[PDB]
Amino acid sequence: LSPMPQIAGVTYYGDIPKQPKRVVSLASTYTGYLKKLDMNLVGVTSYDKKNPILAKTVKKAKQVAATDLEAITTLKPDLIVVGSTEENIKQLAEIAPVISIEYRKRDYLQVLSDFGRIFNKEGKAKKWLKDWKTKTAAYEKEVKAVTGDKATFTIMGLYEKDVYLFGKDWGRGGEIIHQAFHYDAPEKVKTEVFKQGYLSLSQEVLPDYIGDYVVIAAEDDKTGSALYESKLWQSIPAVKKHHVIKVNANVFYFTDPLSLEYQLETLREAILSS
Ligand SMILES: O=C1CCC(=O)N(O)C/C=C/CCNC(=O)CCC(=O)N(O)CCCCCNC(=O)CCC(=O)N(O)CCCCCN1
Ligand SMILES: [Cl-]
Ligand SMILES: [Fe+3]
Repeated sequence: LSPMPQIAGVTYYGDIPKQPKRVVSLASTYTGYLKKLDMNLVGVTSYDKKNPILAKTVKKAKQVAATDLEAITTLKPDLIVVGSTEENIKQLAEIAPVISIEYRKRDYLQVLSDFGRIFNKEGKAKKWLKDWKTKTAAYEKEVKAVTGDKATFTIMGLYEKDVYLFGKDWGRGGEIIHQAFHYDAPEKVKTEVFKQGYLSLSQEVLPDYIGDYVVIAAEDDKTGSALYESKLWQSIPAVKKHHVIKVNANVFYFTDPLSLEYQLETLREAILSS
């Protein structure tokens, strides 16, 4: 049995195995963390399958939704990992031990060391975290030599017809930009976005929320066309200066180590080349 330590936002259902052999991940947030710790994933989510970086590592996993109870049963999990807003966690715990995680109670780094403790893989957690810290510290110096230490970044996302701003800890590059590289956001983003983590926003007020640089996640090229062509958008200084960094949401949605490795390199390159 896993020691099952008390962790903010972690709820255990049933007896978590010390060394799980057959894991179903129903929360894309965590899939890549489990992969980093070399857990055997036999089920993953549709978002995991559409993540081109993570998808390479879980080709053998079946795509399942939380509601696919018969499919999850057939996979014979000894562990299921879910997000706490899932509506059927009671049904899932009847199939196998479940770890339920409430988002953001622990930070993107702490989540790894937490799993390290649950699964007795502190060694792999520690190793990755040490190297992440070193690498991020070095890359921070490189990007800030180009942007200046006080350059502001805004994280944004396009989803269907809606526009969002994100904070330090809701994916879309925020973890890297705001935590790993310690970039400030514009005052209005700190004030209206950081607490909630995300904010749905009219395109008309975007100029007020963008300073030196903006990172934009979208699932494809076409989604933002109208925005980018618009007078208002092209009036934005950061836009006028080609300080816009367009990234692939299919990977940038994520906060896991595997996804972040790609995001780090991508953002380093985009900033250095600005
Ligand atoms: O967990 C993360 C980063 C934070 C995040 O987005 N989460 O959903 C974490 C769990 C949040 C608690 C549940 N809240 C909701 O499900 C409300 C909708 C939601 O997912 N949000 O992220 C809120 C703002 C975004 C709404 C637009 N939808 C998307 O961007 C789809 C990707 C989207 O937002 N997803 O959550 C699906 C893919 C996520 C890949 C892993 N990334
Ligand atoms: Cl990208
Ligand atoms: Fe989300």
